[PDB]
Amino acid sequence: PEGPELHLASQFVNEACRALVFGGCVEKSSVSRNPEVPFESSAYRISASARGKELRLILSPLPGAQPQQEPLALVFRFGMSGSFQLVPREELPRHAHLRFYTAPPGPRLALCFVDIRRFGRWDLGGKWQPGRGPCVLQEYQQFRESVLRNLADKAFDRPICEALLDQRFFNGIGNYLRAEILYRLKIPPFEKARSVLEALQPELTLSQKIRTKLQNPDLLELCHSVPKEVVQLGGRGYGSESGEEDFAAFRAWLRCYGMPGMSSLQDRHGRTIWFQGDPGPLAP
Repeated sequence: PEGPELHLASQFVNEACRALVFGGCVEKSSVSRNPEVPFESSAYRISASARGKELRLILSPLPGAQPQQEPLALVFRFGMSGSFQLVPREELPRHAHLRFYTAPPGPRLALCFVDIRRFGRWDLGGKWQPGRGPCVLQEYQQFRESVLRNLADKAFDRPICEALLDQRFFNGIGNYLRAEILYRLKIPPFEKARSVLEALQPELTLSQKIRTKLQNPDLLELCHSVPKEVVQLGGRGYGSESGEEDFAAFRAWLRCYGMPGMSSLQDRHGRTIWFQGDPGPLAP
C-alpha cells in the first residue's frame, strides 16, 4: 500500500471507533505468525494515526476498567491485502487475523485486521519502523529538510525512480505515486537522483513564492501534494461500501501508471516503473 491508503485507513478507525467501547482480550488467529497481543481490559478505546506506510493503533483503557492495564500501541504494515474492517460479531471475515470486540453496551461488533495473503505485519509498541523518514503527508517540512540535508547520501546516486521508493527519505511513496509524480514534471525515471534535486540545495516572501513557485512546483512539493490529491479523492470511503465507486474515481485520477501508450521498465528491484518519453541515462 501507499501513503494515502494508510492515512485514509487511520481516519476510518478513529471515526468508526470514536464512541465505541471495546472489552476483553485482543484475539489473534492461530495461523498468524505475527505476535500475540498481551492485553485485557473491560473497557477501552481504540484510536489510530498514520505515518508513511505504517498505521499505529493505540488501545486506551477507560477509567475504572479492569483489570489494571496500561495503554498499548501496535504498529501495522498492511502488505498486499491487509485492511481494517468493522463488522457484526457474527460475521467475522474468514481471514481476520487480529480482532477487537466491542463491550456489552450496544450491538456486538468487531474491529478486524483482515489479510488473506498474510503479508501484513504488526509489532508490539508504538515505535515506527527504524530508519523510516518523516511522512510525506503529515510531516512535509521535516520530510523536505531531511532530503536536502542528506543529499550526499549514496541513496541519491541511484536513479530518481528508485530513490523515490527509499522509505528512509520518501516515507509513504510507493510504485503508483512515483509514476504519477515523475509524470507531472516529465522527469526521466532513470536520471540520477541527486541531479534532479541539486538545484533545491525566512528567505522568499509569500508574494515572491506566488510569483515564482506557485505555478512551478518542484519534485519535493509534489511528493506531498500528489498523494494529498488521493486523500481528498478518497474522502470517507475507506471501510464503507463505496469500494466500487472509489476505485472508479482512482482509476480516472491516474495519468501515467498502467496507462495506454505509457512506457514501462523494471528497476533493479524488479518493480515496474511507468513513464512517458525518455527513460533516462541510467536505464537498464
